Amino acid sequence: HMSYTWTGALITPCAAEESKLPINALSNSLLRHHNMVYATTSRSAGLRQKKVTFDRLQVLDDHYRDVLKEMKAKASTVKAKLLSVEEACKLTPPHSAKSKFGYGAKDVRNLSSKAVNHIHSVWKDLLEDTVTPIDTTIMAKNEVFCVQRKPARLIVFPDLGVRVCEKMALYDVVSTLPQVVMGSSYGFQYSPGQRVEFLVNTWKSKKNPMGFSYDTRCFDSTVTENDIRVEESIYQCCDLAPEARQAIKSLTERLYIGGPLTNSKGQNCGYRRCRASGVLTTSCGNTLTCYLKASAACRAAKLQDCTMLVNGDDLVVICESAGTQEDAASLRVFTEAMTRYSAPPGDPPQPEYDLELITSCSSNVSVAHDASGKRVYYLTRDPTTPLARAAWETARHTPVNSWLGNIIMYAPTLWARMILMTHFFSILLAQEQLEKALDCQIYGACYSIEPLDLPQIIERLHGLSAFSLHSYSPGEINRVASCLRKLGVPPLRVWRHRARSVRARLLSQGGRAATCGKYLFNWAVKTKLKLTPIPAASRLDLSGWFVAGYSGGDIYH
Ligand SMILES: COc1c(/C=C/c2ccc(NS(C)(=O)=O)cc2)cc(-c2ccn[nH]c2=O)cc1C(C)(C)C
Repeated sequence: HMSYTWTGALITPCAAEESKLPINALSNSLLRHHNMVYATTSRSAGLRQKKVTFDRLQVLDDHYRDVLKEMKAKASTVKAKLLSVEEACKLTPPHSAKSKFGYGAKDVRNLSSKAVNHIHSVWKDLLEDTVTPIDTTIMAKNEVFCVQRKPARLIVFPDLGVRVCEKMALYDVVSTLPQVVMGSSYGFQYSPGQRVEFLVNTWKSKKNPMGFSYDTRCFDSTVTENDIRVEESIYQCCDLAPEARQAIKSLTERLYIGGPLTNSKGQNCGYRRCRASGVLTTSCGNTLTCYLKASAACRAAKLQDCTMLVNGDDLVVICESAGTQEDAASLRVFTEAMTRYSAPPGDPPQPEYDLELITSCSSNVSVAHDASGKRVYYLTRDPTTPLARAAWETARHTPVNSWLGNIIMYAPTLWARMILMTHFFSILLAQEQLEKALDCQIYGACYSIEPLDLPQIIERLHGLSAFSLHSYSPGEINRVASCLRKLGVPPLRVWRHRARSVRARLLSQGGRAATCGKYLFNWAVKTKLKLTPIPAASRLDLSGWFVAGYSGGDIYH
């Protein structure tokens, strides 16, 4: 029951890859320890192949089937619709990988006759054949990190015509089913502010709270044929059109269960028998499976009043403590049950008794004060990876601007406000690119955002307090300051000095640029302005934001 079989053919790149941090005239103003930053390339794909390849054994008990029966009962209340070809076409990212059949993502988006005719033939083939394995491309992802080197992660995706078909059959399912099945435990329905609120309320709801995060080692490869057929049985509980039931059965049998792996040069690399990382159902499938195995493992471990918070393969559990030593034994039983379900741990879970010490989705809860001095909980993270990625993005244009996603999602943080905002607004001002729409990702979905709209977006997600937070925790300040020395980033005092200049430069431009100066950099001046709601913020169409997760799902809004 191997996750993969391999032929020995290499996982090949599509273009020239860089691993060393590119340097330009702006690099040193952000980060001096250049050797600390690197990008993963296809060159390390061979090491990843070794890591993701293993036998999976599954032992399914009554706790597993009990939880699954409960999930199916909630899934049976979902009604889902088929998207038209045109609706699914418009969800395609403009720079999505081109089809092998003579058309690209722009042809799909423009509803070109050639693209639409091929998509209709792919749809007809899904309905008429529910057996033939569908071809997939295997590629090494190019992602940036700080040292202490990770081998490249792999992406496995079917052809563009198939991806549009996945959307038609399952977009509405993967968008609506997880919240119905898991209720408040589904993490992707929350903005960062709502996530904090859920975590704090859950922690407060326990007499003696204990919490842990569970890290499954190589989650996609732990996903078995059983798991994928179980996911399909959940999707089939929905009230669906008969053509959608047939397409979902066909996509499960031909694509989701497994299939051949083809490199960028057209060679057969091998065969997958686990979760594909680049399909529409990756996020929803991972969330349902992680929640199912974890809920059953919570029952097997006799964990008391377990509240789960699940986002794909990321899991946080908050429960009632039975004292430190019993909690430690309980987590070892939880881990044993997860292992039997084919979800073994990477790092062993650690019980926590301070909400701020739990790391989930690479983040933790922290506290600052608003302008009235009131304590305000917000989400932050170690800024090492956002800063290494910001350094790369300082010298190279990339398809996804992590700096923009990080300013949006981490706007209340000390590090996103003082460093990311200051640095990228300085660069954009100098290039007169404040109005240029840039691509970023939020919960795996692609968005095209104009940096000039950042004050309005931040206000809608985090509220006006994101522009007034101060008196950050000693722990948070020290982690940020430690990260800056480690990477050779100028200290916060330099950033405050630079921000006064950036703020003045933005105010000089007037209009939307002045609003950026006013709201984003009010922290930098001694004579603070009283910030009031932005009228443009109410007009923002933030629908489609914080509904579901779409990592690897080829979704654009
Ligand atoms: C839910 O946690 C997040 C997440 C979580 C993302 C996430 C988590 C798990 C997975 N797993 S999978 C492959 O199986 O779908 C996939 C994506 C992402 C961001 C984020 C940061 C910057 N730019 N874009 C973003 O989406 C911020 C937060 C916080 C702030 C709410 C903690």
